[PDB]
Amino acid sequence: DKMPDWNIPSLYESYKNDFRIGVAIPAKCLSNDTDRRMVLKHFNSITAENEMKPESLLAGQTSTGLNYRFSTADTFVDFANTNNIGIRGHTLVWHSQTPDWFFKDSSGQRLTKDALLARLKQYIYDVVGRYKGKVYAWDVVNQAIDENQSDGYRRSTWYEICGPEYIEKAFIWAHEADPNAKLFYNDYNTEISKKRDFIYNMVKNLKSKGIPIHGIGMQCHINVNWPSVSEIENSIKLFSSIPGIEIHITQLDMSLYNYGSSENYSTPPQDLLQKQAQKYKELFTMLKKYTNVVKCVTFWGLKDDYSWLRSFNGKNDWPLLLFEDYSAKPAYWAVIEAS
Ligand SMILES: O[C@@H]1[C@@H](O)[C@H](O[C@@H]2CO[C@@H](O[C@@H]3CO[C@@H](O[C@@H]4CO[C@@H](O[C@@H]5CO[C@@H](O[C@@H]6CO[C@@H](O[C@@H]7CO[C@@H](O)[C@H](O)[C@H]7O)[C@H](O)[C@H]6O)[C@H](O)[C@H]5O)[C@H](O)[C@H]4O)[C@H](O)[C@H]3O)[C@H](O)[C@H]2O)OC[C@H]1O
Ligand SMILES: O=S(=O)(O)CCN1CCN(CCS(=O)(=O)O)CC1
Repeated sequence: DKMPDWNIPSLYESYKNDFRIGVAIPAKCLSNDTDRRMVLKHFNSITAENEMKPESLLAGQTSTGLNYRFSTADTFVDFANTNNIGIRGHTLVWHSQTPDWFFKDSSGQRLTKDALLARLKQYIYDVVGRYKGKVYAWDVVNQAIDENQSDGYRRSTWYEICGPEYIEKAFIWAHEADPNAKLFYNDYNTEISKKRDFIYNMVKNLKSKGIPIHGIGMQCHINVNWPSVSEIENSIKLFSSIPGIEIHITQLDMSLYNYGSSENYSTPPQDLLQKQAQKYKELFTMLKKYTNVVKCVTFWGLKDDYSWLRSFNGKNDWPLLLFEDYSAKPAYWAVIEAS
């Protein structure tokens, strides 16, 4: 049965002078009394796990433009605002979780570059405009870099139609729609050096020519074995060298498995839970040295059975700070210790 402990130290309170501590949650958590109380106990930022992505906000199109469905997303923003916490908007532009009809006209034909850029402006103006003043940070563009490409750009439909200018224009238009939102470029695998370098140069070049980008989001979807905390620190050191860029750790989780491993556990091995705890302690000890630039650290889920990694890899995993029964893990105590 459920074993939440309402009296153990609050995560965000323990880091209140360092950075916000956030959590990604799906809509079901907003209507579950235990989930809601746990979110508000420990976190001073939330991200909608899926409900603010393009496929969630888009309802359809006609020959005059886009139709939207905002009711569920409104609940997330209202929940954050009424409870005096931040909400990170995730995410305006992404090759995933956007319907393919978004790249087509009302007769099924692929949009031209000019027509797609006009649609991008409409989408950003409508979505960012609706939530103007209420969303402190947006992931404006998610995962636009692919280090396997010689020029570093992911060959998504966005890129195939627009070339790389869709990225800078997304930031320009989001900043017009809400000039006080902090605008982030968000990505994973920042500890692959070639990818780090593409991300660094892209953001630095945008910034140096006056594009309104304010931050880099390091997703930090990691595991107990890789990458090292030192390599995460190397990413922070390089990205923080760009003037006017802050850093959010946006989607932190730590699988118990090596990547591509066929290990599959029914219950979490204690040795791996301890390795996880040690690494989370090391990670937060390092992040605390960089509070001049790291302003928010969000975990990609509330508790282990809610983790996207279970569906992603088709097996049980224990990547977060709370067990399935809401009780604290070794990792939780390690994060408190590091504070
Ligand atoms: O049915 C749907 C349902 O699908 C949907 O589900 C939601 C989907 O969105 C979820 O939210 C998103 C999750 O995170 C971001 O997107 C993903 C980020 O992760 C990408 O995958 C990453 C791939 O790289 C892995 O790292 C590897 C580690 O190993 C490295 O190699 C080392 C090298 O050194 C050696 O020594 C080591 O042995 C060796 O292992 C590799 O180089 C490196 O690649 C990462 O671990 C892994 O994370 C993934 O492709 C992205 O998609 C998004 O931003 C975020 O939105 C959401 O949570 C789900 O709920 O929900 C609705 C249903 O209707
Ligand atoms: O000790 S370690 O070697 O691990 C990292 C030391 N390093 C020195 C510079 N600061 C920022 C100074 S400031 O932004 O507050 O002025 C971040 C961390």
